[PDB]
Amino acid sequence: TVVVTTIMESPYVMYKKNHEMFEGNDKYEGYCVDLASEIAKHIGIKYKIAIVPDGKYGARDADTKIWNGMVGELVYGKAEIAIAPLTITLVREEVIDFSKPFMSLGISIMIKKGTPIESAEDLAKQTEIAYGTLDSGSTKEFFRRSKIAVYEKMWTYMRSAEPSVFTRTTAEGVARVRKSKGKFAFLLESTMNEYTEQRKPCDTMKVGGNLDSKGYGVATPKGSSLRTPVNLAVLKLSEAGVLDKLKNKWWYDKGEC
Amino acid sequence: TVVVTTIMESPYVMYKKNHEMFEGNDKYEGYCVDLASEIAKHIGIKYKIAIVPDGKYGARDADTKIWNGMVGELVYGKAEIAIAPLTITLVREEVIDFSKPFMSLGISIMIKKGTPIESAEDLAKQTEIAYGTLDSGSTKEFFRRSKIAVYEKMWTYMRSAEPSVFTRTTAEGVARVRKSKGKFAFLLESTMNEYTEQRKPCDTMKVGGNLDSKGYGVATPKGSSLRTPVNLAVLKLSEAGVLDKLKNKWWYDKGEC
Ligand SMILES: N[C@@H](CCC(=O)O)C(=O)O
Ligand SMILES: N[C@@H](CCC(=O)O)C(=O)O
Repeated sequence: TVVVTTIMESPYVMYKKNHEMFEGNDKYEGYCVDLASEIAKHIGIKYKIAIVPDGKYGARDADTKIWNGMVGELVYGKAEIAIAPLTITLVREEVIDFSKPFMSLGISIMIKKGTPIESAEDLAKQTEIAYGTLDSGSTKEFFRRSKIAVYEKMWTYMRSAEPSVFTRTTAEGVARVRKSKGKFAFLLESTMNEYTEQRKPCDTMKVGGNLDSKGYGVATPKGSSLRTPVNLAVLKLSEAGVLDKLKNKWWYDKGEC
Repeated sequence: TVVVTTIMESPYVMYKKNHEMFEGNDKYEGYCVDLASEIAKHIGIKYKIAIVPDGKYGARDADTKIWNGMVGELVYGKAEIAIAPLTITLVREEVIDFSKPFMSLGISIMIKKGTPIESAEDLAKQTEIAYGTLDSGSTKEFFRRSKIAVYEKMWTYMRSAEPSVFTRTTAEGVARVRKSKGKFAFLLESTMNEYTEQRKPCDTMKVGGNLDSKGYGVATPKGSSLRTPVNLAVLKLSEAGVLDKLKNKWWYDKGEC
């Protein structure tokens, strides 16, 4: 039985209603739950969903050199596959493998409706509206590593902001936007942004274009015999239109706005 | 010296003005010429651009089973890398390797301006306006393999249309749209469509959403020592913003409409 690391992140992996009465995999639902079932069926594996203990995507500590999050679970042999909105990045590709993308996305801006912001440049040239991002993820790294003036300016502000503008979870970031009367904006992936825009109370909005262009991949540890089967499975699911059906199912068919 | 297979396709690879006075690689310009230069610089190779002799992207003949086009050049060892708008597909992944995507795209519809068509459904529901696609590529295979009702209907029409609606080159398809007074539409990748929309005589238009979501990758033959270096170089260029800069350079900075 293959251990699948994943993360509680709507609408990828969520608790069922009355999840406490279900056992194992049956506790959970969502895009990545369905994707896990689809891949497992295609490659012929039994699997067990294990929610990442630390609740993180995956970053490397500069001192200890230790990987945390889902990336860590793969690197240290605690999971055999990651099926999650895990961004394909250079630093991760050096330690784990990724399938070709199952979803395409870019970093984006979430505002409380009515906030006078439509671009990164708009955020960077002002201080009346605070902004932040998820901790320990690819978005934070994007800003830390950027050599583009506008993003450098945003990083310089965010890294020194007090109280901290980096959140433990996406939901925390969203909640912060919603309660801050337009005075906090959140930098997050277009996928999560567009999902939240269709959820009650319908008070948030994606503004401007995406900051970058990238993808999520299904990840495996180096040397895994699952690498090629997984890659081919993702491509088959893409070409068969199943990935499109799954996105429509979890984003738009269930839309509330 | 690494042999780089590529294809004459605007704005990826084009002849310089007065190409005839230049030698070797310096005869060419375009997005993929710049990409090859960037990749070679990162991985430390010398290279020679070789335009694919048959002028095809690459398909497997059902009878003889032989790969043609750029895919063929790699499979039979006539080239060491493909740097071109080559779509990452399942059937190709079975015979060659691809980097993670350097460009994201989907199939789209090109019309002559004023054509009463806004969607694939619009095309499938009528017979007055003919429509087709490129030979030996991923768009043709998309329609052949689709089980989506609308696309099945389009395939059934296109495969048996007289005169032929399939073209040998993208340029042929585009010329046919421009010359056919609204009575021909062309199915091609969003990237090519968007480029053409910004070129004189500014008489074409992309209509409707993309039919799928996929990527172009830099391709290498199985067992190539260049596989990993190429993959990391593409991700490095992505993360540094170079891919975005090159798209802007070749699509929009050079817009004519
Ligand atoms: N998908 C991101 C997490 C979300 C974010 O950083 O915006 C990652 O893999 O790290
Ligand atoms: N990029 C496609 C060719 C263009 C098309 O098929 O529309 C391929 O690699 O086959």
